[PDB]
Amino acid sequence: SLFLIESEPSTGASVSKNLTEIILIFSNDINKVSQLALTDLITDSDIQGIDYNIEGNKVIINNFSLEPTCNYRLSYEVIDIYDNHLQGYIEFLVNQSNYPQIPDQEVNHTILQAFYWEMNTGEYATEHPEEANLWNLLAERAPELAEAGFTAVWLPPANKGMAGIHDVGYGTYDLWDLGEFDQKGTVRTKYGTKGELENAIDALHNNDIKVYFDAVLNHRMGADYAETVLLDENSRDKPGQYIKAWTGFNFPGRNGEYSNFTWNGQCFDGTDWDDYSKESGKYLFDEKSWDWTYNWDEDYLMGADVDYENEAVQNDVIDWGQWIINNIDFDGFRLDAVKHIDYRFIDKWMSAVQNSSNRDVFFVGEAWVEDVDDLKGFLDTVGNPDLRVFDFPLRSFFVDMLNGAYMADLRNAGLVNSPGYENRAVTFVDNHDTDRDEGSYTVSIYSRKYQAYAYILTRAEGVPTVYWKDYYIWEMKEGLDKLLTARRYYAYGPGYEVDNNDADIYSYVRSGFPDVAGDGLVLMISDGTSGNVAGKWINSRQPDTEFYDLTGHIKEHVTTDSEGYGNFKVIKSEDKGWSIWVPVE
Ligand SMILES: C[C@H]1O[C@H](O[C@H]2[C@H](O)[C@@H](O)[C@@H](O[C@@H]3C(CO)=C[C@H](N[C@H]4[C@H](O)[C@@H](O)[C@@H](O[C@H]5[C@H](O)[C@@H](O)[C@@H](O[C@@H]6C(CO)=C[C@H](N[C@H]7[C@H](O)[C@@H](O)[C@@H](O[C@H]8[C@H](O)[C@@H](O)[C@@H](O[C@H]9[C@H](O)[C@@H](O)[C@H](O)O[C@@H]9CO)O[C@@H]8CO)O[C@@H]7C)[C@H](O)[C@H]6O)O[C@@H]5CO)O[C@@H]4C)[C@H](O)[C@H]3O)O[C@@H]2CO)[C@H](O)[C@@H](O)[C@@H]1O
Ligand SMILES: C[C@H]1O[C@H](O[C@H]2[C@H](O)[C@@H](O)[C@@H](O[C@H]3[C@H](O)[C@@H](O)[C@H](O)O[C@@H]3CO)O[C@@H]2CO)[C@H](O)[C@@H](O)[C@@H]1N[C@H]1C=C(CO)[C@@H](O)[C@H](O)[C@H]1O
Ligand SMILES: OC[C@H]1O[C@H](O)[C@H](O)[C@@H](O)[C@@H]1O
Ligand SMILES: OC[C@H]1O[C@H](O)[C@H](O)[C@@H](O)[C@@H]1O
Ligand SMILES: [Ca+2]
Ligand SMILES: [Ca+2]
Ligand SMILES: [Ca+2]
Ligand SMILES: [Ca+2]
Ligand code: NA
Repeated sequence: SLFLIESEPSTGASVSKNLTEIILIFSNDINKVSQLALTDLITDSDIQGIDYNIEGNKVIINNFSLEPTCNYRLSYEVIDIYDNHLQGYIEFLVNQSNYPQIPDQEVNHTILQAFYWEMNTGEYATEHPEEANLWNLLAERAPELAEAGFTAVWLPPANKGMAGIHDVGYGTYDLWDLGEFDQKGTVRTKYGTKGELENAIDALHNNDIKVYFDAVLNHRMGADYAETVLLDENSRDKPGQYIKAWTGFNFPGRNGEYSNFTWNGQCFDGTDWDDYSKESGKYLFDEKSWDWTYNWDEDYLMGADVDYENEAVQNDVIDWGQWIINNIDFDGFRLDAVKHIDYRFIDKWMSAVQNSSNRDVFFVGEAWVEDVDDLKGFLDTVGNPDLRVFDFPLRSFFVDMLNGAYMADLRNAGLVNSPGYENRAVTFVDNHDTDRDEGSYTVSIYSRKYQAYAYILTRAEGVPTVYWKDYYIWEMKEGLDKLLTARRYYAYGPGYEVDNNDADIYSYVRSGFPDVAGDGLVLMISDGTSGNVAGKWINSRQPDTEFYDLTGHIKEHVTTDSEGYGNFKVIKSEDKGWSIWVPVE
């Protein structure tokens, strides 16, 4: 049978105006190109003078000059060497060549989460062998990340873990070992050596990208030795019994470099394992008490739980934080498991790290709380103005969207829409805990993920985060790059809600800056599935302005009236139900 196998560009692509040829690859050798047209779809004009050449089953089309922002269709009728006839087309959109000029200081911030759970395991190791040396890879990719519009990267925990080269990083053994010391069976971490990390940091900084460390302060695992420890009469399990606890940490590979501190049972509140009875439990050590947490009795999670009421422990961990920023040159932190760490300590540590340098250190906590009011309460309780948090509440709306949501409610969803707290939201769609292959803790955003990204990337509040697995592994880069273009160049000025959202369509307006030519956008997203194009009458805040859809989805322009209104459009499908309208000029 005669069909098109592939094309370069693929249908629906955004391409540079510098593109010189279109390649069509057919299933059979081609005898004739009967008909061929490259049509500018906005003006409905066929481009004169295009040429083609046949090479076996390939047709190469060239001799054209593409116009930035224009939507094109290449239509063909071919005849193969068996006399089969095939009529078809591809469509593509040309990138803008002259973008709005946003002052460097006002450019939007966007984070890349630069890892996932299964990196360099199983089939991912075979298919993406470059990920066997993540720090080297990030150094190699820094220019492309910067070009894409990322301004910060969140690294996986970069210190040594209990599982050595296999640890994703959360099995914290030694904070002071960044892949420098022979500990846990390896000198490097999963990601590389300390020197490779420092090379990555310097390469990322060379491209004006900030670097955040994933700090895991709650627990320690992989103790060097076990101790006999009496449990408190207040212990939930085995009160008043001796257990054998893995609480001895002396870091013999490191041999005291950077910090002479060593850990024993007096540095921990408790543990979940007794090596005598070989029984799990929740064991509180004699004379210890669980630290103050937002929710009652949430200090214990796993491992040997750090006692942040111990002053020597506090001092070492504060020293470590200061080291990471001032000596290792990080720009901020993700605080893992933040709700399980003494809130007094979190506040004191943050302020001590912030106060140690003139650099404005970024902090985001992972407080897995899906109710907005509960998450506001958490923030209120830690009381540190610099603490941002991941917007798990907003992500709950994306989970709703999987089988259909009431889309107008995106006006009010999430911490990012909570008055007084919007600027402390770090918005996201998935991460290494919500999108993993096995042993995920929730369902992933397996449908309508683009819509979710479009929503967080165009918003005037919050700092959005892109997940490496989505961008590089699930191969959503091509679509995400369009959204990142929107954010980098267009998503500026105040944000406005609209008055005609409904069950299936949410729209949103960024007016642009009054002193920047050509910025601003109209977002339309939908959870509809009827497969039709739908419109909404929206006030763009840009009178008498022509807009185009930078996603390539709608092959029309919208020209607003003297009051700024136009009929902006979106396709009602899962796959293509987002559009971002931006000025043509
Ligand atoms: C031979 C050997 O001998 C010695 O070794 C000894 C060791 O030294 C000892 O330390 C000890 O070791 C013990 C061992 C040994 O195997 C195991 C065990 N530890 C396991 C652990 O049990 C296991 O699970 C796993 O842990 C990893 C985890 O699975 C991964 O996912 C990852 O995690 C991290 C992380 C931890 O750092 C935290 C982050 N995310 C958390 C989040 O922070 C947290 O709050 C929670 O979220 C829940 C919400 O809190 C909850 O509310 C709910 O959410 C609801 C929401 O609130 C509502 O609003 C809404 O409506 O509903 C929501 C529902 O979704 O649910 C969420 C989700 O659950 O969890 C999330 C995930 C971070 O992002 C995560 O990625 O990493 C973990 C660590 O790798 O593995 C470890 C190892 C014991 O604890 C440990 O003590 O004993 C051995 C001897 O056996 C000697 O030392 C050695 O030298 C010798 O070789
Ligand atoms: C392309 C696709 O990639 C990712 O999807 C992953 C899931 O994250 C992962 O859990 C697994 O999904 C299974 C899921 O766990 C299970 O609950 C369900 O019953 O079956 C799923 C199929 O195996 O694997 C898929 C990858 O195969 C992203 O999370 C998805 O969002 C992403 N979809 C994108 C891409 C397209 C294609 O253009 C859009 O049509 C789609 O709406 C968009 O969300
Ligand atoms: O304090 C360090 C030492 O104390 C102990 O008694 C431990 O059993 C031993 O393994 C450890 O090296
Ligand atoms: O706030 C968290 C609560 O959990 C634990 O029970 C603590 O011991 C208690 O002091 C703390 O306030
Ligand atoms: Ca704790
Ligand atoms: Ca304590
Ligand atoms: Ca709906
Ligand atoms: Ca403007
Ligand atoms: Na504790």
